Amino acid sequence: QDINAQLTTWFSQRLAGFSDEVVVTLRSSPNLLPSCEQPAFSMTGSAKLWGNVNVVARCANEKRYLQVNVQATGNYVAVAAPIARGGKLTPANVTLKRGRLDQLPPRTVLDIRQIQDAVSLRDLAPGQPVQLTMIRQAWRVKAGQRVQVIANGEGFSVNAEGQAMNNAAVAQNARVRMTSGQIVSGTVDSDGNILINL
Repeated sequence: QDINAQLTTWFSQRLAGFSDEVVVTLRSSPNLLPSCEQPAFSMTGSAKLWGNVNVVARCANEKRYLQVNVQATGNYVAVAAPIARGGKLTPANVTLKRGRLDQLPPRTVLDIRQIQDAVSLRDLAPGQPVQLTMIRQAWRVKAGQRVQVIANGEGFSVNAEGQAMNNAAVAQNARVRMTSGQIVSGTVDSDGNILINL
C-alpha cells in the first residue's frame, strides 16, 4: 500500500494550487516495479496532469514505466448565468465550482483570471463548465510588444527582456525573442509577464 501513498503524495504535491483532494492508484503490475524502496517519479512524457498516465520510476540507471490512475478534485470555472453568443464573460456571469477535474470536458477553464475580457463563441447555460473551445480569450500579450521574462529554478532565478513573437492569452504559450536574438518559450501569466519553468 506504500506505493500508492508515495504516488498520492507525489501527485498531491504536483497538483498543488489546482486540487485539494488527490487519490492515486497503480494500474501496472507491481512485479514490474523497480528494485528501489523509494523510486524517483518523473513525468517525462506528454503534458497530461491526471487520469490514466504513464509515470517513469527511476531506480539508479534502472528505468521502468508505471501505468497509474489519478483522481483529482478542485475548482473550475462554470457558467453561473446564461451567456449570449458574443456576450462578455464577467464575474456576474461565471463562477468557480468544485468538482472532479478528471471528469471535466477537455480544455476546461480552472482559473477566473483566464477569462478576463472573454467572449462566448456559442450560447452557454448555467452550470456548464467553461471550455476554451467555446470561448475566445482576449490577448494578454501582443506580438511585437516588449515583455518581461521570469525564469525560476532550484535556488536560481532569472529576469530578462524580450519581444513577444506571437499573440497569447493568459496561460497560453508565448514565444519570446530575447535581446540577444535567441528564442525562448513560456507561459503568459495574468500580469502579462512570461514565466519559464526550468
